[PDB]
Amino acid sequence: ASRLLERLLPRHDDFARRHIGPGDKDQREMLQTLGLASIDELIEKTVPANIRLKRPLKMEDPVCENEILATLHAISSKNQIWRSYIGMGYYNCSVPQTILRNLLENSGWITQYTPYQPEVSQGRLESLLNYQTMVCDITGLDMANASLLDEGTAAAEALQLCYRHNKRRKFFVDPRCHPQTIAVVQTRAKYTGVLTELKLPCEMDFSGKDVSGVLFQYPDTEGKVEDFTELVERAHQSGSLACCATDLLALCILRPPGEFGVDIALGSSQRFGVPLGYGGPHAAFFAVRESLVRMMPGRMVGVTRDATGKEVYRLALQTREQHIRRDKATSNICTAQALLANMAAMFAIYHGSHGLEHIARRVHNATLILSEGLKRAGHQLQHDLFFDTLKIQCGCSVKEVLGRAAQRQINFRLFEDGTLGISLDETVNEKDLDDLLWIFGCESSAELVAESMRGIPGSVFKRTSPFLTHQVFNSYHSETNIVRYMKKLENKDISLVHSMIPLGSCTMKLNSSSELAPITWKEFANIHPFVPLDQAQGYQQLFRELEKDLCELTGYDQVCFQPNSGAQGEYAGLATIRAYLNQKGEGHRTVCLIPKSAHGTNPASAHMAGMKIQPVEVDKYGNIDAVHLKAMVDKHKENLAAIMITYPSTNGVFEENISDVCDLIHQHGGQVYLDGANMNAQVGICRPGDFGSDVSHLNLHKTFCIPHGGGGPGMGPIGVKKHLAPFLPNHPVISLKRNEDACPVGTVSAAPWGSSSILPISWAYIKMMGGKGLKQATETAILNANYMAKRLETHYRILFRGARGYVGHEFILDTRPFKKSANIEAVDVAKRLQDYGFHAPTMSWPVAGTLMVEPTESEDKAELDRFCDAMISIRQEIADIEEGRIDPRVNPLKMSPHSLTCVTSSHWDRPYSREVAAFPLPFVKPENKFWPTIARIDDIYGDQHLVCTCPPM
Amino acid sequence: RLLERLLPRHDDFARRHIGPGDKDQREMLQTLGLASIDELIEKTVPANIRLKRPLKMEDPVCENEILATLHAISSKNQIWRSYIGMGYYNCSVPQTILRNLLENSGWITQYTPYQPEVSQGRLESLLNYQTMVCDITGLDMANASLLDEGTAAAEALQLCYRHNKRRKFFVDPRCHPQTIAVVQTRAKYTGVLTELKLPCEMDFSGKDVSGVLFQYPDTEGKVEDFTELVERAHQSGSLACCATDLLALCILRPPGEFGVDIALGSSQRFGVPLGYGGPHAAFFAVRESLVRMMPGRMVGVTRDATGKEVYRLALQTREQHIRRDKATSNICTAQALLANMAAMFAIYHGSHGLEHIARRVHNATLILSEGLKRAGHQLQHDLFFDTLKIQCGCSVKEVLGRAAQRQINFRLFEDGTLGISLDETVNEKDLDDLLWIFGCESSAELVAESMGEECRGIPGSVFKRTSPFLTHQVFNSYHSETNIVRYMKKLENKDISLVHSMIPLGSCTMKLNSSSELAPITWKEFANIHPFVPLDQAQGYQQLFRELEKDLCELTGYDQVCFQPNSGAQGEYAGLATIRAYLNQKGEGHRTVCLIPKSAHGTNPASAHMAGMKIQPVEVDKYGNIDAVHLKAMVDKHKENLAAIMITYPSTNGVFEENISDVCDLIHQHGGQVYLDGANMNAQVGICRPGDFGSDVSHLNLHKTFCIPHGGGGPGMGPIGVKKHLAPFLPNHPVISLKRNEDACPVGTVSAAPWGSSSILPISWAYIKMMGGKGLKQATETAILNANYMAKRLETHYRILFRGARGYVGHEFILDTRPFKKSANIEAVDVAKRLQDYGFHAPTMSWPVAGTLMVEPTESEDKAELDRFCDAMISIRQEIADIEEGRIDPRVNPLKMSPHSLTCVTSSHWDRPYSREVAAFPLPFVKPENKFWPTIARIDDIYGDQHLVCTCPP
Ligand SMILES: *Cc1c(COP(=O)(O)O)cnc(C)c1O
Ligand SMILES: *Cc1c(COP(=O)(O)O)cnc(C)c1O
Repeated sequence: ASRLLERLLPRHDDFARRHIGPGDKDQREMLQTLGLASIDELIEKTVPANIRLKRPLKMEDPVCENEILATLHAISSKNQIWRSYIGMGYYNCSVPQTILRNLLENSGWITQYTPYQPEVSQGRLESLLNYQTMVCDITGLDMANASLLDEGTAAAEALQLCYRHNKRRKFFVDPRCHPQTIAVVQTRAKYTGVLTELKLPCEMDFSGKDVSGVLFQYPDTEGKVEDFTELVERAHQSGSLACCATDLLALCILRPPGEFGVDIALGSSQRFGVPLGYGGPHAAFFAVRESLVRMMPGRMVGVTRDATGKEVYRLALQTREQHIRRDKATSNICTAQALLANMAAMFAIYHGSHGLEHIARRVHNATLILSEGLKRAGHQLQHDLFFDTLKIQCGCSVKEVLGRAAQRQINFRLFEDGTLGISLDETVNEKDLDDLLWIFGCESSAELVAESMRGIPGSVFKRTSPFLTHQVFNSYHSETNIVRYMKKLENKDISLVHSMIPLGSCTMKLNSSSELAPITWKEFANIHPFVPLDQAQGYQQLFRELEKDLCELTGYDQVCFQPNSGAQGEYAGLATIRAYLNQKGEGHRTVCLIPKSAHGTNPASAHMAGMKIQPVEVDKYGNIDAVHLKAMVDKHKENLAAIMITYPSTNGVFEENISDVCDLIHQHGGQVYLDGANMNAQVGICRPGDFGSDVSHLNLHKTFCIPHGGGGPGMGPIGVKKHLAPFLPNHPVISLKRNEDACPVGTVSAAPWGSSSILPISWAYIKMMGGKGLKQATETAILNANYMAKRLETHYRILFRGARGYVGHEFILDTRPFKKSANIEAVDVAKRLQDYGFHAPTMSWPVAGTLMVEPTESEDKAELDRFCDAMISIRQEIADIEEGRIDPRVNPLKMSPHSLTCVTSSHWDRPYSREVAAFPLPFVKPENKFWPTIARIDDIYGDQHLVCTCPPM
Repeated sequence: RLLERLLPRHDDFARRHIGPGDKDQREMLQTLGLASIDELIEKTVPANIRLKRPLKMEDPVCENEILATLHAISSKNQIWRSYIGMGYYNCSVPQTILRNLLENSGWITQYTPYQPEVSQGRLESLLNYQTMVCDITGLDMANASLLDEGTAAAEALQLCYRHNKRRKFFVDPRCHPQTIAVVQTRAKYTGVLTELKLPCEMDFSGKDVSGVLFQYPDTEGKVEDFTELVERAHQSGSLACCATDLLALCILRPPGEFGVDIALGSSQRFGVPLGYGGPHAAFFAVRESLVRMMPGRMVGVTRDATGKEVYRLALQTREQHIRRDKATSNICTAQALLANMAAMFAIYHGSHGLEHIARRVHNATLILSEGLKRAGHQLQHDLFFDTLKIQCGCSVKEVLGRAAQRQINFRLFEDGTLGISLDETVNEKDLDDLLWIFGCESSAELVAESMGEECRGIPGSVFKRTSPFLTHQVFNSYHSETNIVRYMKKLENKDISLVHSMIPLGSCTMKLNSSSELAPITWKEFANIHPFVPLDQAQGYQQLFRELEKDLCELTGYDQVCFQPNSGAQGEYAGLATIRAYLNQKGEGHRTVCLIPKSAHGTNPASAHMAGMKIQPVEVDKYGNIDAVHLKAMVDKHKENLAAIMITYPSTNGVFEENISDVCDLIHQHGGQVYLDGANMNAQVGICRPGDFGSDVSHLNLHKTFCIPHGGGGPGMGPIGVKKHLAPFLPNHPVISLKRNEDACPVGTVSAAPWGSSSILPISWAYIKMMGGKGLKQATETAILNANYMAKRLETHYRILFRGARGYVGHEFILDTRPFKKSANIEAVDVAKRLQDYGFHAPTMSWPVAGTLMVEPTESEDKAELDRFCDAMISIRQEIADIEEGRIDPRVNPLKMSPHSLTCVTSSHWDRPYSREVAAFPLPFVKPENKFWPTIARIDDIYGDQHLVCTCPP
C-alpha cells in the first residue's frame, strides 16, 4: 500500500533502531530460547486480552532523528527572552560554562541514579556532601539534606517538621513570604489538618503555647532586610519553632539565620549557577538544628568507614525515608534534585567564599546605585535596607514607566497596590543600569549616580562570620582544576556509559543525546517562570503537544504538569480525589486501600494527603489477595475514598482481572489511583484509563527518558479522567484554570508547570518513536525481561509469574534460600556483582532478601547474556560454599567488592586468586574494568557516629 | 572611575586560564630568589627587543558576556540550503558522536599518540579509520588523515615524483577547481610540469609522465569508466591517482577494482559539519608496494612486552621528525579528531546504514533528474551519483530568482549551466522546493509514480558495486546508541589527557582549552555554512576574520594575516613560497638558498624542500645558540643566492638568543628574507613581537599558543603574518577571491578552502577577547615563571642543558638524561615510560637533543601540579641512583619494566625485586581514586615494522 516515493525514498532514519538495543537477530534468538514463534505470541501469553487496546495508538507520524531539533526549534523560537528583574524566588545568574559542559552535558554524571551502591558511587556522594557543607556554612545551621524539590515544598516540609516535633495544630505565616511559597504551605496544611494564619510579626501571639511554628522570609518578598531576633525569641519562649525562607547569595554578605536563633532555614539554590528553566529544575536547600535531625526529610549523606577502616561516604539515617518507614516516614519524597544540587556545589567550589562575596557585593551595589538614581528622579522607595530588591512607588504614572520598560524588553514585578518590584542579579551590568535609569526618567547615567554616592556593609546586619573554609572550596578555582575534580568524581561512579544498571522499578533506559540537547537552549533555559505569557508561547505549545500525546498513551482526558516528582504526583492525585469527594458532599470519605506490595511512596503520599490507610494483603502468588480485598472494601465501604494499585504489579506481574478490582472500588463510592511507574510494560499495548483507573502519575524520569541524574531531577505529571479535571492544581501567580467549574485542590509546586525546561526530553522521545516505535519499545522491554528469567530459572527461583508463566518488564530472583544453605545474603550477591562489572539490581523490595531485575528495551542480547552469565557464575560460587569446597567466612562473595587497593597489594591471604577476585569471567577485562573505589561499606557505623559535612582535609 | 569602584568587572577570564594565583606566584618567586615578575622578565627577555609601548587591544570581555558578544557576530551569517557540491556536502552529524566525542574534553585535549601505552584508545579509532578507507576505496593501506582534499591530491603528485622521478604530471580538468589550484601550486615550487588534459588527449607513450589525477565521480557529477585510462598509464610506467567520495563508493565499484594506485578525497560527509571549509579529515590510500612513500601518520598492529596484540604509529622514519628534508611530507599536526569522527560515523551506521544513505541520496537525485527533464531542462550526464549538470530550458535568471526565494544555493558554472549536488539531508519537501524552482508543475510523489521500480542509475549499470565492505566486527557491533556511547567511553578511558594531569610537552603548549572558547564551534551559524556560499551569506565570518586578524597583527607586529594555511607546517610552506614569489617578481628568482639551524623543528627543512629551496644547515654552538662563526660563513658562502633564514624565537631549547636583531640584519644585508617559526610565541605574547626585531613572516600555531584543542593529533590552524612588502604575494583561491588590490600577485593556493578550517577560529578569537592586553601578558609571564620554577627545583637532580645569558630559561627547558646511559644503562625512553606509573604523560622526547627530555608546563597549571611533576622526577632520580649504586638489579627494576599495566600489577605471578606498591603507587599523590592505568606493557617498536599490519586484525 505504500506510495512509490516512499519505496524509492524511505525515512532517513528510525530512532527506535537506536533506542531499542536488540535487533532482528537478537530478537529471533531470544524468542527461540523462550520456545515462541513471535513477539505477538509472547504478548498474547503475558498481557491479558480483555484490557488490551482495541485499536493502535493514534499518534503523529514519527519524526526522524535528523529532523527532531529543527522541529523543536520551530516551537522554542516562539518564546521571547527578555531581561526579567521580577525576582519572586528566581534570579538570573551566570552559569559557568565549564560546569554546564562537563557535568550537565556529561552522560557520566547524569545517567546513574540514587547512590544505592556506595562502593561504585563515591563521586556523587562526595559532591552532595559538598552541597550539604555549603548550605550549613552559609545558613549557619547544623545539618542539611541532599536537596528538596523547590522552595515552596521545602517551606511545607518545615511546617510538617514542626507538627511532627510538637504536635500543635496552629502555624503562623508572614504574608511577606513569596506568594507561591504561601500557596504551597497552605495546601500542605489544609490536607494535614493544621491551621495556618497569615500574620505580620506584630500580630503574632505565641502565648497560648498552641503554635507549632512560624515561617518568615529574610530578605522578604518586598526586598526588606529585617531583624527577627525578638520574633524568634518570642516563639521559643512559648515552645514554638522558627523557620526562615532565605537566599544563599544574600547570605554571603548578610548575617545568616543561624546567628539569630532560627531552627530551620530553607530556600532555593537556583541562583548558585543553575538556569531559570521556566520554573526548574532547581535544588532547594533545607537545614536544621542538630536536635531536629531525626525528623529531617529526604536524603542526607554521611561519613562512615569501609571494611578496611578507610573514611568513606554513604546515605545516612535511611530509616527516616519512605522506603523503610512508609506512612511513618518523614516525607513521601523519593526522587529529589540531586544533579542540580551538585551543580550548585560546583558553583560554590569554583567561586569560593571570596568569589561569592564579590558577586554578592556587586549585585547589592548595583541595586544601591539604582535606588539613588530613582530617588533623585522623584520616585519613592518603600524600604531603605535591602539586598537586591526594591519596592518602588512611581512619582509619575506607572503606565508610562512600563511603556518604557517594554520598549527595552525588561520585566518588573507588578504589585497589586500599583507599586513595582525590581530585583537585580549577577547578570546586571552598567548598560542594564543605564537602561533602568532611563526607564525611570532619571537624566543621570550609572557612572554619574555613583559619583554622588552604605546599605548592608554599613549596617548592623553585615555578615561577620566565615564560610566555605574547608579545602574543597579553596582548591579548584582554575578551569583546569575544576575540570579535573569533576572528572575524578565522575570516574568513581558506575553509570550507563559502562554497563546495564538493571534496577527494578527504575527503568534505566537510554537518555539520548538528541533528547538531551534542548534543555540547555537559551529559549528554554533562560525564561523567568512568571513572565507575561505572550513571552512563553513556545512553552505553551510544548505543553499542549506533550499533554495530548500523554493523554493518548494513558487513556486520560487531561494532564497537569505541576507535580515535580512521582511522589508529588501521588500526593497531588490523592488530594484531587479528596477535593472531588468534598465538592460532591462525600467529604467524610478518607480511607485509602493500599496493597502491601506498593512502593513506599504510596502510603507516605496518602498520609501526606490526610487519608487513613488500610493495607491490603498480597497472596502467595504475588497478587492482591482477593479474599482480603473484598473484606476490606466491605469494612470501609461507607468511608472509602480510594485504592492505590500498580499495573503491572511491583513484582513485574500482570494481575489477571484488574477491571474487576476497579469495578469493586467504584461500586462502593471510591476512586482508583493507579501508580504509573510501571508504564514501560504498557505503552502501546494497554492503557490504565481504559480499565477503570481515574488518575495516574507518570515518571518521565523512568518511562520517558528524563535522566536519572544521580537522584533527580524528575517529573511526575498526573493524568485524570474529566470528572477530576476541575479539581487539578492551580497557581497564584500564573493561572491554570481552563473551565467554568474550576475548584482547585490548591498548589503543590512552587512553579506552575514544575520543572518546565526538562519536558522537551519526553516530548522528543515520544515524537521520534511514534506509535509503532513506542509499542516496539514496550514489547522489547517485556521480551528482554522474560529472556533473562528463562535463562536464570534453573539456577534461581523466579519468585512470581503471571497466569501463563510469563513476567512483565521485570522479575524477582529469590536469593533467600541461600541464607540457610550457605550463609549468603542478598547484599553479598549485590556487592559481588560489582566485581563482574555490574551495579546491582533493586534490593529487598518488594520482597526482603531478594533481587528485582529490570533490563529495559535499550540493552541488547549480548549485554543481557553478560549479566545472566555473571549470575550463573555467582550461583556456582554459592554452590562451592554449599558443598564445602571453599571457606564459608572468607570467599569471594563475603569479601566483595574487591577494590584496586585489595587486588594490587603485596599481601594476599585469600583462598581464591586475584583473578577470581577481580576478573571472574573472560568478558571482565583490564580494558573495560571498572573498579569499586572502596571496600564493603559499613552501614551501622555511620548512623552511630553521625557526620554530615566534609571532614577535615 | 568611581563606577568601577562600586561596580567592578563581573569576572576576569585570566584568573581561570592561568593556574597559579597570588600565593603560588609569591612562593615560586621566593624559590627563585626574586622580588617580582618584572625582575624575572628583565633577567630573561633581552631589553632591546621588548615592546616599546604596551599592546593596544580592546578592553577585555568578561567570560559571562563572551558568547553573547560572539552571537552578535555569528548571527550575521545566513544558513541557506546549499546544493553547491564541489567537495563539501551537508550530512546529518549524529548528535551522540557530537556530544560524547567532539564536545568531550577526554577526547579533544590530548595530542599525537607519542606515548602508545597511555594512548591505545585513539590509536584503535584511527586504525578503524584506516580500515574503513581501505575497504571503501579497495586499496591496501591508508594513513591516519591528511589536511583536506586538494592537499591530499598534491601529496599524490609528490608521491608519484618520489616513485619514478618524472617531471610531467597529467590533471583531468574535471577535478574540482580548488583541487586543481592546490596541485598546480605544489607542482610549481617542486619543479614538476602539470598539464590539464582530458583522458583522450593524454599520451603516456613518451614514458615521461609521473602519473595522472582524475576524479570519480567528477566535478560535473559524471560516473566514468577509467579502466582503459589506468591501463594506458601503467603500460608506460605511470601511476594512476583517483580523487573520490566515500559515500558514492558505498554503491559504486571503487578505484581499487579498476587498478588505481592511489585513492584520496575528503571524509567530511561521513558525519562532520561543513564548517565553512573545515576542519575535515582527508583520506589517502595506496597499493602495498607504495607504502614506504606514504605521507603522514599511520597506525600499525604490533606486540607489547608480554606478546599481547596492541597499536602504535608505524613506519615512523617516513616522517618529518626523523627524516627532516628527506621525509615523505612536511605534515605534522593533521586532522586526527575528525578522522575519528568519520570512523565513528561508519561504525554507527555499518555498511547496511551507509548503503541506505547512499541509495537514498542517489534516488533523490534520480527523481530530481526525471522531473527536470519532463519540464524541458537538459542534463549533460545520464550516469551520476548525487550531482547534476543542468542546461536550463528557461531563463537562468528566473530559476535563480525562485531559488533565492527558498534560500537555496546552486553551483553556477562559467558556461551558464547549473550544478546541483544532493546530500543526506535531502527529503521530499526539499525535492518539491527544487521542482518548483525549475518550473516543473509536478511533485516528487508524482515523478516517482511515472518512474516505477525499474532499476536505473548506478544499480542498473555496469558500475554497481558488488564487493563487500566493513565486514570486521567493529563495524557490526555498535549500532544502538547505548553501545556507541559505551564504545566511545571505553576508548576515551584508555587515553591520558588534560582531564587527568599536566602533559608538559615541550614545543606543544598544552594549555587550557576553555569551555567558553569551545562552545561556538558547534553553533549552526558557524558549523553549517558551505565554504563557497555567496559572501552576503557569511558576513559574520567576515567580521570574525577582520577582528582576529587585527588582534594577531598587534600581537606579532605584522601588517596582514592570511588564514588559509591549515597547520603550522602549511604556514611554513606558504610563508616560504610567498618569499620566493616576492623574490621572483623583483628579479631575484635565482635566490633559493634557505639557512636552517640544526636545532629547527623537522617541519622547517621539510617545508623548505616542499617550497623548492636549497637547504643549508647552520650549526649550533656548545651553549645551544646558533653558532655565530658558522652562520657568518654560510651567509658569506651563499650571499648571491640567499633566499631566506628560518629562525625560532625563543629557541627550540627554550633559550632566548641574546642578539636576534643582529641575525635578522645580517640576512637582510645579503638580500634574504627572515622567516620566524612562531610555535614558541607563548614566551613572547605581550612582552616582545617578532615583527619589531626584523622578522618578515611567521606562522602561528593557534592549536598551541591560542587554545585550539590538540585533538589527539589535529585539527590545527597555522595562519601567517607578513610585513606589507610580502602582502601582495599571499595565497589566493580560485572560487572565493582573497585579493585586496589590483597589485595582487598571489603565490598560488595552499589549502582547499579560502580561510582553511574557518569554524575553529572562534576559539582563538575568544581567548584573545577575554584575556585582553593585560591578561595575554600575564599568561606569557606565568608560562615563563612556571618553567623557571621547575628548572630551579630540578637543577640539583638533573642537568638543565641550556640556559640564557643570565641563567634563565623561557617557557620550556631540557633535562639532560644522557649521563644515565653510562652510569646505569638507563635510556630517556625508560624515564618516559616510568613517568606513566607516576600518572604523567612524558614530556617531549629526544628533540631537539637526542636522549633528553624537554618540559613545557604552560601558564594553565598551578604550583601544586608543577610540584607533583618535579617530585615524580626527583623520585625517579633516586631510582636511578639505586641502579648506579648497586642497590637493585640493573636489568629488572621499575625503570626497565615500566610501564606497569593493570594486568601486570594484579596477577597471581609477581617475582620482581621490588613491590607492587613501588610499581603502581610510587608516591603518596598516586592513589587508587585517581590512578590512571597504562593499558599495555611497553611497546615493541621493531616488531610492528617487520610485520606490517595497518588495518583491524580479525
Ligand atoms: C520511582 C517510583 C515511584 C515514585 O517516583 P519518584 O519520582 O521517585 O518520587 C512510585 N512508585 C513506583 C513503583 C516507583 O518505581
Ligand atoms: C608544532 C610545531 C610546528 C609545526 O606546526 P604543525 O601545526 O604541527 O604543522 C613547527 N615548529 C615548531 C617549533 C612546533 O612546535
